[PDB]
Amino acid sequence: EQRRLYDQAKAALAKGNSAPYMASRSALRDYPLEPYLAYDELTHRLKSASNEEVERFLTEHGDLPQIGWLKLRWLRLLADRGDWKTFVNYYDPKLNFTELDCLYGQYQLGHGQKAEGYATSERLWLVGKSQPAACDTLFGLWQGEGQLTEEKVWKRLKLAAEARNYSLASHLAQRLPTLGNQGALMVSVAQNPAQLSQTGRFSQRDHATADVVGLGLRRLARQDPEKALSLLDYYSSALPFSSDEKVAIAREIGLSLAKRFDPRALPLMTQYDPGLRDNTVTEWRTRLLLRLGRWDEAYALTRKLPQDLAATSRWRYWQARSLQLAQPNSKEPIALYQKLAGERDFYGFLAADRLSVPYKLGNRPAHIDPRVLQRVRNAASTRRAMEFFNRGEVINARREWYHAARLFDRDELIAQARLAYDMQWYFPAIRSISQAQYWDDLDIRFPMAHRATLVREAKNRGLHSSWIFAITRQESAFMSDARSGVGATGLMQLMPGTAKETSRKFGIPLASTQQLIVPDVNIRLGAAYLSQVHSQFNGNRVLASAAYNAGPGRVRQWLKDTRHLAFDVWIETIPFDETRQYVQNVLSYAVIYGQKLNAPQPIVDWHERYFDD
Repeated sequence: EQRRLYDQAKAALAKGNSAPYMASRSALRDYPLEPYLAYDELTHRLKSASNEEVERFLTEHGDLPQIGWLKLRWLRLLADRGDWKTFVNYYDPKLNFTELDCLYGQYQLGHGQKAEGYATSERLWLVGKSQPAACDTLFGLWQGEGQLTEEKVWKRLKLAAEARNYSLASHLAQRLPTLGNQGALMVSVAQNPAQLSQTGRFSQRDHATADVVGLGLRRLARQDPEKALSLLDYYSSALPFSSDEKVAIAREIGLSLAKRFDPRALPLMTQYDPGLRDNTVTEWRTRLLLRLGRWDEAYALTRKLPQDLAATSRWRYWQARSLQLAQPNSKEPIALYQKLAGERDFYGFLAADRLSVPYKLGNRPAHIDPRVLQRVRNAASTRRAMEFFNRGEVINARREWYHAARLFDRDELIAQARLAYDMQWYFPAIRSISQAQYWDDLDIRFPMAHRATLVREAKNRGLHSSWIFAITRQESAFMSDARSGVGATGLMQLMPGTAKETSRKFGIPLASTQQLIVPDVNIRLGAAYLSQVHSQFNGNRVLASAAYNAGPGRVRQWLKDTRHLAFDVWIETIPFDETRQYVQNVLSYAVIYGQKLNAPQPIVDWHERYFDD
């Protein structure tokens, strides 16, 4: 039976008419999408629904992706009625609705859990953004019981200033009994911290003034770490900074100096994190030593790393490589690299390249227990996602797929990856197999859709065709209708102004921005634009890949005053975490695509291994 009661009842339900749905509830208790109509109908009359019916729906349909919205709305009703016993039976902190957390704090305050309710209030209060209305009620109760001290107003003011929510911060500032002056000063300094140059004005030796100054120096460090360091050197002896804020200031200044390759970062970072507690500071301390060519010290630092950093392929690679640079004639780096060859990521490729041994390129589909595959194809979320897919409701299908994945175990995730791959759903498949950390399936991890156009346009534009597959794999994971939050569209994630300029530059026809989700139009414009970035950086894929992600200007900035800089040092010392991983991904993917294209691609080409300013 091709039951079509569902689209009828959907039409009537949307909107107004619930009669067909109720008439079909038995005739559709097996159709997988039926809980969606039930969900809409219950939500519409939720203010009238019995506890019994709602509880029953949440009992039997707790797997719907949207069930949290139903709980939010119902729990809100339950609280508004004083149905506190039912509220706490169903309140879930893991829903991550601040509104429910605040209602729960109210429950604690009125039901003999004052100590816990105070702790809930303070945790929700110590937040730099405006909170929902129910939190205002909680804070009111908390303030009414004498807990909202000026110091707690001050703390939140600081958080609001840090988050650049100045309307909140200024409202908190107007609520300070004795500190209203310093509070206004905090807001002014947060908006323009360069005023800390007026050292004569920030001289009063109290903790409030030290808080104002510390916030300003942390802010100032983002864009002018050199000025921030000079001012720290003045203020350190003039203001009673706590030991904690001094470490925070120093670490933020040190990190920002190190990302500009300023060796003044090293003494500061060494003094304020001698025990290597801050992994970000440890890595940038090591990166900076590498940028400065201080191999001995970089090597000695890799020997002292905490376990979680020492275990990564990154610092296993740099331990071997800094040793080899510190001692070019030592045999000891060989064994170090050999531990790493065998790893299937960027640093494993680098280790193999340093040993001049072939790469590890095994394409091994996981063997799946037929019972686990059946389990996964039998799950209600999967069936719902299947039916959504066949009907074309692609966003609903994906949401089912992704929500279901949040509870699957490793074997199930692998089975889901196979099912999505066989539907030509490359990104869902890539997403699942990546969650499962099963890297040996190179068919799923590296789709070949639109191969003929990819190879042709690469050839037309003079590009290694593995590179364009790699860029596509990173940008969209081969979902040709992908669209980013800022408007980047299609296989190669083109901005519409970028696409129109490329179109005019090459004489490639582009009817509208909308055509950018047509794969061949995307690839033609994307290949052309990619070739422009490529020749702008002298055909160097490392630089051009970085520029694709961060822009040409940022890349030229990252090249200032370099000379014979090795490619692996340059990549490692890219200031943006995102761009560093982007580049390492694209280069690694191009190696894989080189094998699949029978056009071998080393991790970097001869002409890419060094480059200057």
